[PDB]
Order: sequence, then structure tokens, then C-alpha cells
Amino acid sequence: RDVNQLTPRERDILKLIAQGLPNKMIARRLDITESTVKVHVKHMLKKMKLKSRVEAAVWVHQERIF
Amino acid sequence: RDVNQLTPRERDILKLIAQGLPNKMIARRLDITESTVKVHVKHMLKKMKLKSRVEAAVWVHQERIF
DNA sequence: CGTACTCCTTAATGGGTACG
DNA sequence: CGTACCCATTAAGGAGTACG
Repeated sequence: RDVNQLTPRERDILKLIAQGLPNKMIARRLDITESTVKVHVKHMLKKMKLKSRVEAAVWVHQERIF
Repeated sequence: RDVNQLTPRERDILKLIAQGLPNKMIARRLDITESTVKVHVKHMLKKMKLKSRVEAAVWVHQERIF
């Protein structure tokens, strides 16, 4: 499990998720649609082997990823 | 926003949420139904004035509550 | 790559009642 | 309180196709 394997946009999403934001907010913050946010979240989760955005959030925090 | 206003059961659930567990898992871990878990979750979310379990997860890690 | 859809399914949430 | 259900909704996830 390494954050470097993700793309820049995917890390953009991960950062906002670890800050507890729902997809709709992430989209507005990034000026992209929720649909696109969902694609990134999905890719990030499969590539990081996390089961959900919460695991993703807890990971970032415990492993001091950002 | 203080963790002491919550009940013991509620803190049990928040601790498990902060570890990234979904309601179904929390229920199996505590040996209660998902229904009861959800009740504890929404109560906790209203008392702590948090919008979602992710916020609760991030809050717990930032404020090093556990 | 990142954008933005389709479709479908499951998780999560917010309100209510009830009762040892 | 803690348990457990009812109702209803939105949020989230997992797959696919498409295109500059």
C-alpha cells in the first residue's frame, strides 16, 4: 500500500476524503462533477486495497500519509 | 464537542468507527444487531454535531480522543 | 489520464415507536 | 440506557462505455 502509485487527481480526492468530505463537496471544491469524483474514489480504493472511504480516511491518519 | 457527553455504548461504536468498520462489522464485533448499531450511530452523530461517520472518524484521529 | 456518463446494488442516515 | 424494529431518503460503491 503506497500513495505514490496513485495519480495526482486520486491523491487530490484522498486528501479531501481524509478531511471528511462527502463526494458532492469534493466535487465542488475541485470544480468537477460528483460522477468524476466517484470514478477517482473507486480507482483509489481498488488500487489501495481499501474497503471504503472511511478505511481510506483512517489509513491516511494512522499512517500519517499527508 | 466533548466525548464525555456520549454514553458508554456510543463511545464503543465511535471507537469502532474510528477504526474504519462498517455498521455490519461493528454489530458482529459487539454482538448486537445492525439496527441497534445505527441507533447508536445517529445518536452519537447528533450529539457530537458531526455530519457523517467519516467526520467522526477524522475527528477522533485529529483530536486524539482515543 | 481525467473527464462524465450509463446501470445496479448496498451502506448510510434521520425520523418514529416500543419495552426491560 | 440499550435493545430492535418501522419508515423514508440520500450516500456510497462497483461495473461498464466513451472521448480529448
